[PDB]
Amino acid sequence: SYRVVAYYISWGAYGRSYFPSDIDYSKVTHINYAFANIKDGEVVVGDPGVDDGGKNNFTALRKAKKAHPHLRNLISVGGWSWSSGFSDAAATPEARKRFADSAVAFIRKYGFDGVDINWEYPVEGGAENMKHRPEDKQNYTLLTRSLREALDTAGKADGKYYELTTAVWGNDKFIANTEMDKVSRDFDFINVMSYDFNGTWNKFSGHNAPFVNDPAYDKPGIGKTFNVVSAVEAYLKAGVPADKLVVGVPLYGYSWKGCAAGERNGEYQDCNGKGRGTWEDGNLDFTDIEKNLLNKKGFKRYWNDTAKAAYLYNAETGEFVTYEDPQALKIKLDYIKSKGLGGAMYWEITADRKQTLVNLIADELL
Ligand SMILES: CC(=O)N[C@@H]1[C@@H](O)[C@H](O[C@@H]2O[C@H](CO)[C@@H](O)[C@H](O)[C@H]2NC(C)=O)[C@@H](CO)O[C@H]1O
Repeated sequence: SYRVVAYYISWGAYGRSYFPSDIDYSKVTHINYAFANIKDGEVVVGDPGVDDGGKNNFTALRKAKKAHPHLRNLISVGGWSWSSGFSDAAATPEARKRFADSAVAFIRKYGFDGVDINWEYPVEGGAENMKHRPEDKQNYTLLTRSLREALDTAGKADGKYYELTTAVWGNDKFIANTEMDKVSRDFDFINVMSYDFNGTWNKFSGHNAPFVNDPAYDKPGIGKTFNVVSAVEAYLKAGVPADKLVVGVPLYGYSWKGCAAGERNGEYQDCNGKGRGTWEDGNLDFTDIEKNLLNKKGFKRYWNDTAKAAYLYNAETGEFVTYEDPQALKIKLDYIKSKGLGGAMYWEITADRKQTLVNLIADELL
């Protein structure tokens, strides 16, 4: 009934040493492979060393399909760092044909069941390398159309339905910059990234995915709609049908160091930059939190009963971790069911080796 949409990261097959063979396929409905890049207006292999060569993640995904006929694997075109190719691809029917045809070619060659458009983001926002024009607002609708048509035609040729999905911003600027009411008709479902609301881009600490607005959080330029319920509600009002709205969830945490304690054990306080991380500073796998920090080694867990968010604080180093606690994830899973939504999505599956969050979502939606 409900979808469970796991992002798998290609670079999992390096240091992390977590491959598609390590996935518990019984615990999901979709795998979105992060990522395919864009080169010359064409969807291309992101990493020949682990995608279609070397560790051969694509082979391993096809082996998984055979074992689990019900499974659907999708290729996620773009991501934070590889979105700069979208503006061009979208802006002419010629370039849109070129793109959509390349995307059909990609999924037939590597045995994928469809495409996830991860464009970050139309009109404005994204990485230092990212490209925009204002016509992205309409062009996003146009590109979606070409893809829908090419996937539908190629689907009919191959005796196969090819899904089309997208990942959309938690910031409602995304909605003012697209036609979600138009483009919602062409997507099988929509992956709402209802996380990255607060991070080390801020000098002060906050929650990565608070459930509702905390008015006690008033640090400069953070919107009262930077929460999970505001974003879902903004996407229902913008025209995303409930049953197509998939709720994003993070399996990583963010950390700062040197956060003043104030009267909130570190919450919404000025800090001294990035805290400890797993694979890089200030970004923690839930596995790392669970095993090494969760009420351990000077880190204590606090609960905000306005936001419905947990955080750790180390009073000694003034380190503050925002992470997805089971207590908050359960409130989000009840919300999904009560609002009639499309299911849960999460970034990303290698970050929870014990499957503590992964099992709670599977057990609640499947
Ligand atoms: C509320 C808001 O708009 N926050 C912005 C963040 O979304 C953004 O972080 C980026 O979020 C993306 C999902 O929307 C991720 O794909 C991406 O990895 C992430 N970027 C980083 C560096 O982690 C940040 C970027 O600075 O800006 C916020 O204002």
